Amino acid sequence: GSSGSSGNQNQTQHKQRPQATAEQIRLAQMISDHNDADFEEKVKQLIDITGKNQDECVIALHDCNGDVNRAINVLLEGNPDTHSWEMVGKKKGVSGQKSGPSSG
Repeated sequence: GSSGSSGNQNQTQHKQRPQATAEQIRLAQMISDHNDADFEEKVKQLIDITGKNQDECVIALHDCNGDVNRAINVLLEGNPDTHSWEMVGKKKGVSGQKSGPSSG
């Protein structure tokens, strides 16, 4: 019903921690716009090297700054479950999931 709406929890057993479910999709979707051959070639290198979700590779690479190596260092492992460090931690949204409530 479009009045109460009270589920339990929207989480898919695959990845832990937030910022790696919907955002990502949008992230890669947003990062896609701004891309270059250089970074691209690197991204591929990350996949070929590691082989992690491209999107993630694109994020990792970027997150790093644009270093396949640096990325790998992160991709391989990453932050040791850190509370807050690097990057701005803020939430945003226009409504909810990208696409859905449009018409019908």
